[PDB]
Amino acid sequence: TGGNLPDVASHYPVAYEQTLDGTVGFVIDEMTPERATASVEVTDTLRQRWGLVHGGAYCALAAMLATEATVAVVHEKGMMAVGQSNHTSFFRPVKEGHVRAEAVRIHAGSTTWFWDVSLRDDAGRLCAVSSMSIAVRPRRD
Amino acid sequence: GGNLPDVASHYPVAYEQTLDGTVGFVIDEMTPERATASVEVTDTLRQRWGLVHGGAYCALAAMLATEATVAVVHEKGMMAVGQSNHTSFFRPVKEGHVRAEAVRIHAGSTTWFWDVSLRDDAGRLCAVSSMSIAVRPRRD
Amino acid sequence: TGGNLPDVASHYPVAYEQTLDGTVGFVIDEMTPERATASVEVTDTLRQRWGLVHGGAYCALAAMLATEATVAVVHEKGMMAVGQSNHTSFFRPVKEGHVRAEAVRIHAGSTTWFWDVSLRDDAGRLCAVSSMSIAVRPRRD
Amino acid sequence: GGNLPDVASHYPVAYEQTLDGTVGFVIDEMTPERATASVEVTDTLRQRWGLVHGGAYCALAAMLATEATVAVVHEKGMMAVGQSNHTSFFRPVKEGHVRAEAVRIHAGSTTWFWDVSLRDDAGRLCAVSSMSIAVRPRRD
Ligand SMILES: CC(C)(COP(=O)(O)OP(=O)(O)OC[C@H]1O[C@@H](n2cnc3c(N)ncnc32)[C@H](O)[C@@H]1OP(=O)(O)O)[C@@H](O)C(=O)NCCC(=O)NCCSCC(=O)c1ccc(O)cc1
Ligand SMILES: CC(C)(COP(=O)(O)OP(=O)(O)OC[C@H]1O[C@@H](n2cnc3c(N)ncnc32)[C@H](O)[C@@H]1OP(=O)(O)O)[C@@H](O)C(=O)NCCC(=O)NCCSCC(=O)c1ccc(O)cc1
Ligand SMILES: CC(C)(COP(=O)(O)OP(=O)(O)OC[C@H]1O[C@@H](n2cnc3c(N)ncnc32)[C@H](O)[C@@H]1OP(=O)(O)O)[C@@H](O)C(=O)NCCC(=O)NCCSCC(=O)c1ccc(O)cc1
Ligand SMILES: CC(C)(COP(=O)(O)OP(=O)(O)OC[C@H]1O[C@@H](n2cnc3c(N)ncnc32)[C@H](O)[C@@H]1OP(=O)(O)O)[C@@H](O)C(=O)NCCC(=O)NCCSCC(=O)c1ccc(O)cc1
Repeated sequence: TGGNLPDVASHYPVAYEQTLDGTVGFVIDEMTPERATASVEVTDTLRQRWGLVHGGAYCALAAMLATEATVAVVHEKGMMAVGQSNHTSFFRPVKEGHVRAEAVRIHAGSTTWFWDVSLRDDAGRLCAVSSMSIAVRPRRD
Repeated sequence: GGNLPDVASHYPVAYEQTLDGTVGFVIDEMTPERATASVEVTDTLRQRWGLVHGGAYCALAAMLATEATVAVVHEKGMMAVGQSNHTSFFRPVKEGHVRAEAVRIHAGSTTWFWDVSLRDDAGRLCAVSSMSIAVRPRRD
Repeated sequence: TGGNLPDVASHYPVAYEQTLDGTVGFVIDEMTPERATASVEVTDTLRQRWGLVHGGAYCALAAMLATEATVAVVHEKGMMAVGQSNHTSFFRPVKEGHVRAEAVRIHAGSTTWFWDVSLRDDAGRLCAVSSMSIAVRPRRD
Repeated sequence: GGNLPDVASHYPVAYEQTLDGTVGFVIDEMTPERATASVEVTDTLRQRWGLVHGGAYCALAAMLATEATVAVVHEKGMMAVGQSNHTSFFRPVKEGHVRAEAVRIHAGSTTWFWDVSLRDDAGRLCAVSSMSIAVRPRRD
C-alpha cells in the first residue's frame, strides 16, 4: 500500500499519491493496535510562507496516523473509524529535517478511541502534541 | 498570492510552493475582527477514503486566524504564531468547497483567540476550529 | 427542582443541595433545546487560594449546563447524555460578583451534541469560553 | 493546608474555604516535573445522577498543574495561571477516590504544559486533562 497505510480493503476511493497524505509525503513506519509511528521529510510543501512547518501539517499527520491505526483493527470487524476531534498544541517550530510522530493509544472504548500523538524533530525535541479522539461506528455500505 | 496580507517585502517561501498554495486556500475578506477564506475540494485535500482530510480543516483555520492576527500586529513589531488548535468534526465534506469564517473572540496583549466555522456548499456547519494565537516581539 | 435543573425523572441519586452544583450555588435561568443560561454568585467556595474564581468552576458550570440542556430533550426519548470532552480557555479572571453562562447548541448529532458556552462577568466581559461535547447513548436501566 | 506549596506569607482565601478545601483535594508529591494529588469521592464531588462531576476532574487538574508551576516560578518573580484546559472523559467514577498524576511535558518561557491522568481505585484511566499554564511577571 502507498505510504504503508494499512491494507484493509480491495480498492480505495482516492489513490495514495493523489491524497493530501501522498502529496506531502507521510509514511507509516510501525503500526500496532496500541502504538503507531510515522514520519515526513520537511520540504516547502509542508511549510507556510514564513518558512516554518505549517500548523495544519502536524494536525494532518496526527489525524491520519491515529485514524488509520484505528481502521487497521476495526475495519475487519465491520466498523469505520473517523476523526471526531483533534486538540493540538505547538511548543517549538520545526524549520527543516523531518517530523516524526508517535501515536499511543490511551483509551479504546466501544464507540471512541483516544490517541496521544507526540511530534518530534530530528534532534528528538518535542515540538507539538496532538490528541485525537476517533469515532468508531458500524459501516454504512 | 492567496490574498494573504502583504506585510513584508520578502517571504521565505513563495505562496504557490507552501502547503496553502498547494491545496489552494484563498482569503476573501479580512478585517481585524473577522476574516473569511475558501478552497475548492480536489483530491489534494482528501484522504484515501474520499473525504476532506481532517488536516485540511485545521490547516485552513490555522492559516486564516494567524494571518488575520499578522495583518494587525506585524506593523507593531510583533510576530504571531498558532499556539493551540482545537477542532471538532461534525459532518464530512466530500466535494464542492470548504468555506471558513473566523471571528475574533479575545484579543489580549499576549494571546488572541479566534473561533473558525467551516461550512460546505449547502451552508451546513461541518467543523469548528478554535485557534489560540501567541503574539510576541519579533526577534530583530 | 433544586437549582432549576430540568425535572425529567421521579427521583435522583443525589439531592441538589448535596451535589457540587448545589454546594457552590449554580442556578439555571432559561432552558431551551438550542440555548440555556445559568449563573452563580461568586463566594470563597468558588475561589482558589489566590482569590480568583477557580478554573474548575467555569468548567463545572459549562458541563452541568450543556449536559442538562441535553438531558432535557433526550431523556424522554430513552437516552442518557454525559459529558465526553470539555475544552475551556481562560481570557480574564473574575474576582467577585457573578459568573453568567450562556450555552448555545451548535451541532445536534445522533450520538454527539456540541455546545459553546460563554462565561461573562457582571460587566458583560467575556472571561472564559468552554466547548462541551456531549455523548448521547441509550439508557442502560 | 492541602499540602499546597507554601510560597507566600498571606493568601487571600484560606484553604478550607476555597473550592479545593471544600471538596477535599490534597497534594501528595510535588517536584518540578511531576506532581500527584487525590480526593475522596463524597456527594460534594458528584452531580445529581451520582457520578463524579465533570467539573471535579477539571478542578483537580487545574489546581495541580498550576500550583506545581507556582512552586517553581513564584520565587522567580512570576505568577502562573491556567490559560486553557482540555479534558476528555473515558469512564465515570461513582465512589472511592480520584487520583491525579500530572507530568510536565513542556516548560517554555511564557507557557508550561502538563498532562494530568485521573484514575479510580482500580487504577483505571477515567479521564485525561491537558493544562496550559501562562507564566507572567507578577504585577508588583
Ligand atoms: C507559541 C510559542 C511562541 C510560545 O512560547 P513558549 O511556550 O514561551 O516557548 P519559548 O517561548 O520558551 O520558545 C520555544 C521556541 O519558541 C520559538 N520562539 C519563542 N518566542 C519567539 C519569538 N519571539 N520569535 C521567534 N521565535 C520564538 C523559538 O524557536 C523557541 O526556541 P528558542 O529559540 O527560544 O530556544 C512557542 O511555543 C512556539 O513558537 N511554538 C511553535 C508555534 C508554531 O510553530 N505554530 C505553527 C506555525 S504558525 C501557524 C500556522 O499554521 C500558519 C499557517 C499559514 C500562515 O500563512 C501563517 C501561519
Ligand atoms: C463523528 C461522527 C461520525 C459522529 O456522528 P454524530 O455526531 O453522531 O453525527 P450523526 O451521526 O448525526 O451524523 C452527521 C453526519 O456524519 C456522517 N455519519 C454518521 N455516522 C456515519 C456512519 N456510520 N458512516 C458514515 N457516515 C456517518 C453522515 O455523513 C452524517 O450525515 P447524514 O448522512 O447521516 O445526514 C460524525 O460527526 C462525523 O462523521 N464527523 C465527520 C468526521 C470527519 O470527517 N473527520 C475528518 C476526516 S477522517 C480523519 C482523517 O483526517 C484521516 C486522514 C487520513 C486517513 O488516511 C484517514 C483518516
Ligand atoms: C492567561 C492570561 C494571563 C493571558 O493574558 P492575555 O491573553 O495576554 O490577556 P491580557 O494579558 O491582555 O490580560 C487580560 C486580563 O489578564 C489579567 N492579567 C494579565 N497579565 C497579568 C499579570 N501579569 N498579573 C496579573 N494579572 C494579569 C488581567 O486581569 C488582565 O486584564 P487587565 O487588568 O490587564 O485589563 C490572561 O488571559 C488571564 O489572566 N486569564 C485568566 C486566567 C484564569 O483566571 N484562570 C483560572 C484561575 S488559575 C487556575 C486554577 O484554577 C487554580 C486553582 C487552584 C489553585 O490553587 C491555583 C490555580
Ligand atoms: C462518553 C462515553 C459514554 C463514551 O463511551 P466509550 O468511549 O464508547 O466507552 P465505552 O462505551 O467503552 O464505556 C466505558 C464506560 O462508560 C460507561 N458507559 C458507556 N455507555 C454507557 C451507557 N449507555 N450508559 C451508562 N454508562 C455507559 C460504562 O461505565 C463503561 O464501562 P463498562 O461499564 O461498560 O465497562 C464513556 O466514555 C463515558 O461514560 N465517559 C464518562 C462520562 C463522564 O463521566 N462525564 C462527566 C460527568 S457527566 C457531565 C457533568 O459533569 C454533569 C454535571 C452536572 C449535571 O447535572 C449533569 C452532568
